[PDB]
Amino acid sequence: SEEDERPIGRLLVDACYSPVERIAYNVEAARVEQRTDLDKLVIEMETNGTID
DNA sequence: ACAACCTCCTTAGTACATGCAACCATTATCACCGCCAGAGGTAAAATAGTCAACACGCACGGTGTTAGATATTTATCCCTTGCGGTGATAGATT
Repeated sequence: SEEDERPIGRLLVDACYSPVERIAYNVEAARVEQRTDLDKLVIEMETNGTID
């Protein structure tokens, strides 16, 4: 699919299909107000709009 | 009249900062032994008592029966799963 007829002016790019700009990571205690020997994952993701 | 100066004299004033680990010995040296103190000993009687006797009298614990609880069994019920149909989201615009 890289050996098709591409005119002198048809520019070419990779599979750009997703606009996310950060994904982070932390770990601290859960909210679960009584079941409290247990942790939570945190990931602080960030984009450009298009999806929160 | 003293002044400091030439030389090697000796004296002696100091030697940066933070922290952790380890355990606490060596001496010899007559203390004599005489006296007597209150002061050690203990017999006999105060400050008072033991524990064995024969009584007294009670608590506790183990054997027995009873009680009822619990953990099992059974079976019911609901809350949940996963997929699906199609939801008004996300957010761009009005």
